[PDB]
Amino acid sequence: KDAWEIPRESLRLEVKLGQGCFGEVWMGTWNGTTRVAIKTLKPGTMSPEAFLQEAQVMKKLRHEKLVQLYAVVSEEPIYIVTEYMSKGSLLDFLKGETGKYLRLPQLVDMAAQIASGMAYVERMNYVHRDLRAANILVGENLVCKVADFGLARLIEFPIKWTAPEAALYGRFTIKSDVWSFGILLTELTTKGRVPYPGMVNREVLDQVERGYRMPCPPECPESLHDLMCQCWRKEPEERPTFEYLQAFLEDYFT
Ligand SMILES: CP(C)(=O)c1ccc(Nc2nc(C3CCCC3)nc3c2ncn3CCc2cccc(O)c2)cc1
Repeated sequence: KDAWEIPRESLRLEVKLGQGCFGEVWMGTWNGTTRVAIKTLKPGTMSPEAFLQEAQVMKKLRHEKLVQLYAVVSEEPIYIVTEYMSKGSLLDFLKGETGKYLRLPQLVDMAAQIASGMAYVERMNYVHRDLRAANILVGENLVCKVADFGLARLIEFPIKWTAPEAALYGRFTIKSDVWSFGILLTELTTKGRVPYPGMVNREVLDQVERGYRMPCPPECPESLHDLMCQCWRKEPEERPTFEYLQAFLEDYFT
């Protein structure tokens, strides 16, 4: 146990925002005053030690562009308490009505933020491994935080987002995340459309290995598509660093 623990009695779960195979996500209050989001462990899906691995990472990962860990209740049902993001996953937001009026600059701005969070994880020597629009949370003011560190591992699957070397040989490095990001970029620029349309798992992989890359989205500026191509380079070392991506994305409209 440790200093991140809080009494279960201090939390009032209220609305169920969504749910994953490994638990669920509820909106609630902490000590009556703080409105939070709690991720619970359904007694079946997996071992409590594992559900907690995610929180541990968050105990060490603290950045304004990463969802913030508030507290934990490691007594099963395990609760993981974090800040609350008013708009939910970026994916839904995009596929939603408010997302349809979003313009290039707003989109790039959001990309810039995600990149900022990732620039942190990068210099912190961790690898997220599950980077896609579904794992980004939109708070108030089109602010985006990065969630889901269930696969976050310090450098000692959703195939359509996973870099080939990682999907194939297990080489997960921050570079395979850069790959995932370029894919995320297509989601932003396509208003949440699915990567590699009409393609199945094995097919996607075979295509990418044969050098196939997604074409520049319509409505999407080549320069941005070029950026996506740097992310998708076959050579992990030829892929950009998040620090760069970030600087670049911020400077975009200039
Ligand atoms: C539908 P709507 C607009 O009323 C809505 C409004 C606000 C939100 N808000 C949120 N939705 C979802 C997820 C739960 C299901 C989808 C996103 N997750 C959220 C939300 N706020 C903070 N987290 C982080 C939860 C968390 C805890 C521990 C570890 C983690 O990795 C992540 C969600 C939906």
